[PDB]
Amino acid sequence: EPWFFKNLSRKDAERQLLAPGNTHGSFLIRESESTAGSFSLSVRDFGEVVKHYKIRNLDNGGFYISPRITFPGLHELVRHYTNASDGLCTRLSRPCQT
Ligand SMILES: [Cl-]
Repeated sequence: EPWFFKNLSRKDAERQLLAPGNTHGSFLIRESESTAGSFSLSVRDFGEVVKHYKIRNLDNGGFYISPRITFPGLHELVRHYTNASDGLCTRLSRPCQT
């Protein structure tokens, strides 16, 4: 998945998203370096800032950022927030470019 980044800290994710070639809505998902199975979504917004969202785990293996809408997988979460912001700072646009 072009949006999933391996072995990144929060500050690494921030630097990657603030790099030239990214813009409003540029995003990635990473795993916590400290907590196995805990994922987060990082999104570039506009000074120019990166917002982080905790992806919460359902016992059945699904995911949510807001309890209003849950997803059976990260692909479905990304597709949903690519369609509309639905409570995030902005609509997801392009996966983080390296
Ligand atoms: Cl959050």
